[PDB]
Amino acid sequence: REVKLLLLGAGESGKSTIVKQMKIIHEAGYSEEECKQYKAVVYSNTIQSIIAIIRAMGRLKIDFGDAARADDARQLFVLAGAAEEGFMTAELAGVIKRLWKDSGVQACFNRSREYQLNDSAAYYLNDLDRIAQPNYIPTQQDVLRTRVKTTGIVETHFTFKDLHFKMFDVGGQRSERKKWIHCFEGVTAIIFCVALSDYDLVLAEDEEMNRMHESMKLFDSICNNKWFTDTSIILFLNKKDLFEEKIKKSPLTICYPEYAGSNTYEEAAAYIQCQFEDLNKRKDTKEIYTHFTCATDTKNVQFVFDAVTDVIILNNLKDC
Ligand SMILES: Nc1nc2c(ncn2[C@@H]2O[C@H](COP(=O)(O)OP(=O)(O)OP(O)(O)=S)[C@@H](O)[C@H]2O)c(=O)[nH]1
Ligand SMILES: O=S([O-])[O-]
Ligand SMILES: [Mg+2]
Repeated sequence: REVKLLLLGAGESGKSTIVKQMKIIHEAGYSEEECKQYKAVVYSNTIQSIIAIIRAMGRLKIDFGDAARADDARQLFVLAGAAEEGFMTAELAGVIKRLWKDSGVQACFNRSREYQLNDSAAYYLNDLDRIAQPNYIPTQQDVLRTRVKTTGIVETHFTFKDLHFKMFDVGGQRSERKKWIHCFEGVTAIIFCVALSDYDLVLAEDEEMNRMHESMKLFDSICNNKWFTDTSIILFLNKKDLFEEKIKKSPLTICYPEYAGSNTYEEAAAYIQCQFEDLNKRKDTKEIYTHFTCATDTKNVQFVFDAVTDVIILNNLKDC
């Protein structure tokens, strides 16, 4: 019997990363050939991240910590074209490594809410020696950590607990929202993804809009749409790993000026959960199933998706 799951949520909330985890958990992972297809995506993501930080240093007027890095930044652009084609020379890796270690680059990196930077930037840039090896093959985590904006509708199938799942993934940026309705028929459950760590960020599409406010508006729209009255609504409050680190140092009042809790994970995570669950206009007749997730962590997603599946089996799959 069949289960249709629809992943919704704003840009970069983690939807496509959950799709990848289904392949890893239920279909034995990415093969060597599949992993090699992501090599140019890893190198592209790495190059674009250090270039984004270097672009921002001009905008924010941040100097390199060491003047010698000015020539490394020149060579970055001379050499960058290779990474884009799947090649990563020792020379290019050296240049990126010295840039990434510079104190002015780090000062800019630690101000990334002021610009747009991929969440996996530090992941890849801290792992340069490893990804620049001859005959590097991306790991499962390297594949999970890649970032490519979704611009169509993606359908993946897998079997789990004797059920045939069809999982649908669509893009969440504003340009792609018009396509969500093509996926609205026959949905067993929506998995609505929220990036917890987006509370102090602005939209890539619009620098005046707070990313978490955008996510709230989208959840209010979906959760309360009467077309989905008998579709289970699962809320993944995702990027809990990034949120744990950010809440130590970036005030939640950027997003919610009435927040009176401390700069700690449990209080702030519960507060955000309550802000989204409060958007439900029919609290006694519509249940939200909320999980806190780290979509790049296979063990977390495995146990959370096991729990989610058990609920769907109980609620949606009786045989009359
Ligand atoms: N550290 C960490 N990174 C995450 C988590 N979830 C997703 N990412 C990373 O964030 C980036 C965006 O995730 P992605 O899955 O692409 O978002 P999306 O919702 O599909 O985005 P879109 O297609 O609507 S633009 C990727 O680099 C992914 O690896 C998480 O929980 N923790
Ligand atoms: O999302 S708008 O283009 O209808
Ligand atoms: Mg996507």
